[PDB]
Amino acid sequence: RERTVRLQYGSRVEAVYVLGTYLWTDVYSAAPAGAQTFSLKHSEHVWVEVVRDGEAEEVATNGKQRWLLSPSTTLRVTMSQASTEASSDKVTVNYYDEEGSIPIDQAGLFLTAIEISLDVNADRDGVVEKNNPKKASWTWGPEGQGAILLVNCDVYSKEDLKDMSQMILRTKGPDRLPAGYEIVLYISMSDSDKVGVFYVENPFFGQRYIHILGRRKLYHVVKYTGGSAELLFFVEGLCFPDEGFSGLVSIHVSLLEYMAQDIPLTPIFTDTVIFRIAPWIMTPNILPPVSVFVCCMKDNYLFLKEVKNLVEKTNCELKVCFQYLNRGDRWIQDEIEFGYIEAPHKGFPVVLDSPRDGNLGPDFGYVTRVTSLDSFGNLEVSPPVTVNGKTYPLGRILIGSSFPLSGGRRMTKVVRDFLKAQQVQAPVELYSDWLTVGHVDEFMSFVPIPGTKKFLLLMASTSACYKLFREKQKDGHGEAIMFKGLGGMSSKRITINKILSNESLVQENLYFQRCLDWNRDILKKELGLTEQDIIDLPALFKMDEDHRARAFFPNMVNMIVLDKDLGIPKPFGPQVEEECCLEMHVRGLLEPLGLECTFIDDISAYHKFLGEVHCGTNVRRKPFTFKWWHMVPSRR
Amino acid sequence: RERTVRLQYGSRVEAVYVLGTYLWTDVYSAAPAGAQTFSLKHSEHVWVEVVRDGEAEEVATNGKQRWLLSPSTTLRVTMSQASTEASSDKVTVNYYDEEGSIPIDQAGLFLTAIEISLDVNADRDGVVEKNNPKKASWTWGPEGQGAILLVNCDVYSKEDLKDMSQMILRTKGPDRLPAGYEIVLYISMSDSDKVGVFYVENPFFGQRYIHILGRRKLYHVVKYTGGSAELLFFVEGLCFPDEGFSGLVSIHVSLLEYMAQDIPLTPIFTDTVIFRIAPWIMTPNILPPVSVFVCCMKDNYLFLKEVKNLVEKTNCELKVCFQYLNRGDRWIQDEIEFGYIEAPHKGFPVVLDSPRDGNLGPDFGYVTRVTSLDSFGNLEVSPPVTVNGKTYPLGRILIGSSFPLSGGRRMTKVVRDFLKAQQVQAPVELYSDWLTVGHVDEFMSFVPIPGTKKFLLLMASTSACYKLFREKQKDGHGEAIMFKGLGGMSSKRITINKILSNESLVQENLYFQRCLDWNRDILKKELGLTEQDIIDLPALFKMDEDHRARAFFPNMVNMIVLDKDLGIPKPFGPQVEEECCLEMHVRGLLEPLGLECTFIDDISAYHKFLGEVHCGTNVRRKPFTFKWWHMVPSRR
Ligand SMILES: [Ca+2]
Ligand SMILES: [Ca+2]
Ligand SMILES: [Ca+2]
Ligand SMILES: [Ca+2]
Repeated sequence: RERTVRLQYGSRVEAVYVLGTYLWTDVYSAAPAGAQTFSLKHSEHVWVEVVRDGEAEEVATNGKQRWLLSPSTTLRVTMSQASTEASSDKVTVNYYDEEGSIPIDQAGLFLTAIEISLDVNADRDGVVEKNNPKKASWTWGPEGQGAILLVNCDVYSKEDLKDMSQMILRTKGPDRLPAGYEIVLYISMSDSDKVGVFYVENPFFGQRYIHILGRRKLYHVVKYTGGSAELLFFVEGLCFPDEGFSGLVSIHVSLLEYMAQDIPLTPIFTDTVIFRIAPWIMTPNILPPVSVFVCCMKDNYLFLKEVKNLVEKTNCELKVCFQYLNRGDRWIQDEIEFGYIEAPHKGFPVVLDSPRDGNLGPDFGYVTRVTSLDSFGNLEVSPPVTVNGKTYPLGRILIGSSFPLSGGRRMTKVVRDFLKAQQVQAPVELYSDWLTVGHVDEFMSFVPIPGTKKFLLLMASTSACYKLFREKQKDGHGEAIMFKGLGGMSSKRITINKILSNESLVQENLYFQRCLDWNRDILKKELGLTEQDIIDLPALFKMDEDHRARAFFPNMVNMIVLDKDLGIPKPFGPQVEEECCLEMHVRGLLEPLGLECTFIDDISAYHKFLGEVHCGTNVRRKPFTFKWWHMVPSRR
Repeated sequence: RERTVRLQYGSRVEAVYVLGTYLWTDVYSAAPAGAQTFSLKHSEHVWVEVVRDGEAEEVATNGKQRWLLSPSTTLRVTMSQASTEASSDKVTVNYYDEEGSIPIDQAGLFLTAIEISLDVNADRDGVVEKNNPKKASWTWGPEGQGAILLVNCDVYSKEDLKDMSQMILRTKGPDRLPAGYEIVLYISMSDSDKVGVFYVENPFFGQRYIHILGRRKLYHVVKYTGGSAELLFFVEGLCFPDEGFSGLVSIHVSLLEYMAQDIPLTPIFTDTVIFRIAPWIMTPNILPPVSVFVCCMKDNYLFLKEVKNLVEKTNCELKVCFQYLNRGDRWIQDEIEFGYIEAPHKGFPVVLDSPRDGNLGPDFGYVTRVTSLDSFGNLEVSPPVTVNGKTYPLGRILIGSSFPLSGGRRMTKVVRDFLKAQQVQAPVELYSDWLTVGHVDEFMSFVPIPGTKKFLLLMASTSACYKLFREKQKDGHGEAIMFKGLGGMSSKRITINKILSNESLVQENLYFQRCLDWNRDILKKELGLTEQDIIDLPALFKMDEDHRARAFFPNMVNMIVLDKDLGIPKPFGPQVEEECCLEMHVRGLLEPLGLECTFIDDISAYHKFLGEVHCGTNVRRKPFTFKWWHMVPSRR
């Protein structure tokens, strides 16, 4: 970077030189009128070139060489090392008229060289490298660079800042800046609600870290210490990317020169680092489970025993939560979503919370904020996929919606915008609005195929249920009763025959199968799936006044997936030879693939099933091995 | 694109098939309970494959082949041509039990194949190609594709739509859609203020074009005509890219299926085209001049004669405007900016207008909308440059501002955001706030170097002026008077001596030279310029109470550039040997390069110069040869 510094007519100019730049110096303006030629001397650590009309020649420390004074003949001044107290760094120019060889005047330039660099870990190894050339930009991908910031999801201490990103101002120079200079760190007003920066202002009084840049604070004067010095700063993001915010923020340091009272200080030198705030990322069912969170009323005993029995088959831990006055029966599933953030140095799980009425341990970050489509039961994410050559290494988020011209329900714009702005999960809208409750988790899920890197999409299917019931009826099982053991269902005496003879229910369910198939098609298209990747599980629905579906028997597709082990809601289907024909059919689909099924009874405690489930579960999983910053998202 | 269509248990399914998709067909659900195997027949133009566990085999129109009924054995159905009235396109499946070879039941699929494609010119040759595979995306660069929309900068006629982009819905099929289908064109609520679409609703009553999509209209049912048909639509952009709007809009067509009253129609098929609205682009001084616009009071005769004499040296035309009650003296320069838009089919010049108090021919588009930094005298644009390997083929926009921590003036956020959002001119902020008026055009300009592809940056320089005056004084010209012929200046008797002896003015101008040099450095950095690319023109300023500069004599850098011919404000400098020493110095810098200087007197009519200019000029230029859509802007 070339910088303009002029000799001043009949006077000495003193200037700070910042390493990494060089000066072009006009010597012609300072020349007395009538002067013909000039000569120059310079000190040991200043390099001087005479540049005439583009041709540059190096000049010795003390020569007698003379050049013609011309506007197009200038100096180029370079220094390779910072000044110390033993430096006298200078360039002196003498001027001659046509008569004598004795100088008629002279103009000097006295320099103080310092190194100033604002450093960040832009190469993403967790360590702050010296002056990364790319630190002022942010690029995606394996070869991409630029520094990463975590949102802080919780006078300050040193230990409390462990989760933040380091930024170090490295300097080198003599004992003091020359008179009239100061060093200032600053951010834009716009970024002031995106970021915060801490540092110890008075280190001789302690380690106390104070907040010097952020809301209401746009600049901070930093104190210069001579010799080689580093000032350590810690930087936090205040918010995730969103509709109006790309995720990118900038921090600047400038050397400012005092001009005079009432006049602004001049930015002699400025160094800039850029940060991207790490996006919130969701974990699909194929990722290794860590903890299983469940919520149920205190007395649903079968549910708790059977869930505990399931988790004990695995290496997961169980966390049991009970119901709250301000939260729904399903709140652990509907009001909470487990996701994570990651920076090169650190990452942690981060929970999104949307309490029904408003307001899990210290290891978590917590992000807290309308129709039923706003619930997190309506939010899923696929395993990693490749679609038409385009890879989605973190998978794609799935959100239930209604047809564009339908005038039906849709997730709120704020949440939709938030998910889109994370960019790395490239969300897809499905059609959930044919369901009374309206959640994609009522009709679909994903399971890994054990012993491989592959996965299956599981889809609810009414056609599968009707085919099975018609077979069993043909086999002479038409009188087989459902809901055995639910006393509140008994007076209904629902059998396979009674179900198959109900004409309006048949038509309702043909319609719901169209709804499911429309989703099947979008899923195959947007996830790059074929029919080989999909298994259909029998389901059945009843229609409400709005022509929307609610489960006739518990939806088995919404299941706890812990690797090979699947907790599947107990369907209470018709009993053939003292086994539920629905459980037996599902085992026959899944077990040959190495998946182990355990049916979990969440409804017996209520004596009947009206289409609503009173328990919920959510699984916290390990993050992807693939680093998000290695992705190359499409330009938005 | 694969689409799910199921045979229905004991009944015929009728469906529309859209060319470019194919169907996967479950035959197993429709099978009676107890059925073992199936066989199939199909018509001539339907292709059928039996796909079992992934293995697909083609099946003849009438064979006797049987396959085992399995959930994993399905059909794949394909058609290569649209149905006509002579078509009977069908697939019939028969079912057998274990006993007989006579079918126990059958389920059919009756198809009507149509072609539906929403076509745009996505390959950017001005003609609408059939179904461009990339029409649903928009990519920059030489190899980039996707369609371009012009902002409309002005019942409808056919001729009035000449400036819009064409979009054609191409269909092929039999005389009518089967019962319960309709075709609908639609846009999102969000895009509804970005776009508008016209078309003739009732062609049998005339050619009258009506507005069917846009503000308040999100969808339009289009009438289906049989045979090969095209419906022609015209599309206009309503606004330029801006802070919240990328410039991209989408238009959809869907085939919708009627389900039943009270239930939404199902989107059977959807085709999407994307448009980018063309950005507003500025023209730098190197582009060929077309018209020169000037404004002055009616009686400034010297100004008009000399400007006319200048333009007559060129092939440009002169347009003379006079002053208005609602506009400043300089309004043609300050309140108006000439730029252009371009699409493959058409482009036109587009003027930005910001009248001082609020509110050029039919060939122009007109875009109409605070401190002096908001004026267009504060807006410039560089010739094409390459900086550190990064090319800016349309140059870069330059905007004057104040230092970040200064608390000084800045152009309004709205205008700044607008310029940034055009993206193709990648704007740069300079420092203009040291000037009372605060316009970059007071201190800098660009000129081509005749006979080459190169250009120069011209910078005002106070150091150049002082050097020249000190020489002339040394030569014995110290008593040479300025402002000769301005009667209102006479009593001041300003000479070279009086100027050079004024100590505070010397210090003020050293300070202003620092301000100019700070700009020089940013310009060199952001435009990739060296000292070889820059010429310094003498200037001089006086300081006001705010420590800001106003011209002491007319700023020569703000000049009319028509190729080799430069209209330069007459400086009224000191007379040496009956020539202005400022005019002679400037000729000596410029003329050797082939630039022809004509000095234009805009101040004599006022009898004195206080730092304000009462005339203005603006030049309309030919657009760049380089097409904007060929650029590859940095991802924002
Ligand atoms: Ca590093
Ligand atoms: Ca969820
Ligand atoms: Ca074309
Ligand atoms: Ca302008």
